[PDB]
Amino acid sequence: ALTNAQILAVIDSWEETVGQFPVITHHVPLGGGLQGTLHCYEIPLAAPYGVGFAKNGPTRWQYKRTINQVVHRWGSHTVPFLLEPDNINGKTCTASHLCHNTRCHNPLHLCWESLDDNKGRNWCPGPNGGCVHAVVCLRQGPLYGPGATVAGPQQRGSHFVV
Amino acid sequence: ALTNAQILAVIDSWEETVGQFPVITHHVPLGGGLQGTLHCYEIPLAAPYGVGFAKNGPTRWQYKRTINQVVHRWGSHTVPFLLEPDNINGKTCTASHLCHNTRCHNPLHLCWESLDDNKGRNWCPGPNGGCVHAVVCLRQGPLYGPGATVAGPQQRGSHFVV
DNA sequence: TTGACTCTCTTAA
DNA sequence: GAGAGTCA
DNA sequence: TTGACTCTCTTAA
DNA sequence: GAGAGTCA
Ligand SMILES: [Mg+2]
Ligand SMILES: [Mg+2]
Ligand SMILES: [Zn+2]
Ligand SMILES: [Zn+2]
Ligand SMILES: [Zn+2]
Ligand SMILES: [Zn+2]
Repeated sequence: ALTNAQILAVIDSWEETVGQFPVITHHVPLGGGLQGTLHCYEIPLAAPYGVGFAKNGPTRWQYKRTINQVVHRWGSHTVPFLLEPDNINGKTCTASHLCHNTRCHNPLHLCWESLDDNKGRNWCPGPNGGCVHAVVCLRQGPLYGPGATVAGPQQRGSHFVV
Repeated sequence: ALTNAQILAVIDSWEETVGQFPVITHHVPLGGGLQGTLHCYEIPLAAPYGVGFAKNGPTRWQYKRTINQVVHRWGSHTVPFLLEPDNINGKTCTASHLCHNTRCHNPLHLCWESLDDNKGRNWCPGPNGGCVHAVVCLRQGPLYGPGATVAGPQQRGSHFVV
């Protein structure tokens, strides 16, 4: 099994490679009518992606390193968290983008949490709009807002009460 | 079926049958430290469920009627909305529980909206905690809260900025 | 050891 | 959150 | 015609 | 949001 030093070396090589990805400046809503700026380190759209990286799905990548003749592979956003617990409250931990930009691999834009917590950030009002996440959001979620509901609650007769 | 008259008849028979489901009172968080009361009309746990109803999954049911000698079948919660557009902005419309209680078939607890809008209600602060849904929530979402994030954003080196 | 592809799986609406 | 088939 | 089961599918994290 | 195989 890989030692602590070996895991730290994997994290360090990953950071060195991701740090050379193109850095894209994005202006984003923070909530409360505030606007802020995020700097995403974006994996390229097509090969080559960077040393150790390969695409396993339309917006899925993996990081691969060979250590003492054994091939090791991780989801490309999971590498910053290899020294952390991998479950909590009986739920698997997932890499969660605070910038909501799947191509971004900036570890300052990632956290490590259940899939439900991860999904819920899509609707958060944001750090200046009422975010209650203990690990605070960096921006208002892209799906926050009044929504586009087509039809609301209704009945034709009188069989129901709310 | 095809005619507006036939659709209204389907909706009316569905309402009559669901109106005889047991009414279960649920006390719920509204947000803002307030509590309210919902009256859910709950489909039985096992057969028989009611005229026209059958279970296709652990918490999935279908309503079926024979019109013009043809069988017509629909998701059990979609029947109130048979006269509404079945898509919005190119996204499929779904039956969405405002009470977050899948066995409930009270149409006063249902709306018709995209799957994204539907999902997002799980994290809403609620009608007394800041809900901005244009079709307002009936309760705070069951997943609202600080979350249980295991690890936040971090880097080992100095290659990244937020 | 490495790159660039291939495939299928999990969750909860 | 969905659609559709097999039996009786 | 109605009931009670069976199976797989969609979406976007 | 994930893991794993093939081939050169
Ligand atoms: Mg996410
Ligand atoms: Mg729902
Ligand atoms: Zn980013
Ligand atoms: Zn938040
Ligand atoms: Zn209900
Ligand atoms: Zn709401």
